[PDB]
Amino acid sequence: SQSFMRTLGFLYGGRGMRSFLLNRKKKTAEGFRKIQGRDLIRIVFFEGVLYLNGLERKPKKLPRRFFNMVPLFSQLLRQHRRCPYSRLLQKTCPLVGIKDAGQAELSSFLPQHCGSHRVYLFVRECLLAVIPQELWGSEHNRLLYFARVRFFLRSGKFERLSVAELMWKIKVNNCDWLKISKTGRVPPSELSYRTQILGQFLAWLLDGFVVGLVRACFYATESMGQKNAIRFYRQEVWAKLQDLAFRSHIS
Repeated sequence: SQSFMRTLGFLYGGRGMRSFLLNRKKKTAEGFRKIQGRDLIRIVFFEGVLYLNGLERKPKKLPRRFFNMVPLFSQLLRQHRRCPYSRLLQKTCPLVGIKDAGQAELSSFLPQHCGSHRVYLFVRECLLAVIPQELWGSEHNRLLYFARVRFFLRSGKFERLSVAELMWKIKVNNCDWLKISKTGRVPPSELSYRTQILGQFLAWLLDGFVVGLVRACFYATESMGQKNAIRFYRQEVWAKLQDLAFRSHIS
């Protein structure tokens, strides 16, 4: 009965990496399969997340522009599967006696939450370990984006995301992976289309990737503990708090 954690994780989060987007399987006619670079391109640029559930749109074959991105996104998925998420959580906002709890009280774990700056460091290390450098386009573009994530996580307004703010001063043409040609002048419609694709990716990267990690690895609550402040608990510590709260009140 381990199917529950995936389902409840998908709906409500706070159950760890198992229900994280990149760990999900694509549904075939007879069952399920691991996702490949081509599948990810579909999720990011074409059908969206529902591609995993069978949603199809034309073109079926990837255009040449997006076909050339396959190796890079395959690389991304490979780096994701090799990423030591537990280690990175343990070296940014580690657990304090959760598996060794023994007989600790509820108040012992209440102070054990992660500040938004710590949640940034974890998410920052994840971006460095998973996202291939050539996808950033430049060192300038990676640093601007990292600053955008920092502000986003600090603000605590996860629904007030702005693409215009995310893309501001990003150098679109630094990203070779958007292009089908380096020869000749770049017309407005091509630049506009390059901006459109990069928008999708950068926006996915915040909403899908970054927020995905936050949703899976943490649980935020609006207590506890005074009004008003948002506290992020590692989902393991949150699972401990729920358990001890509902054991004393349930004989």
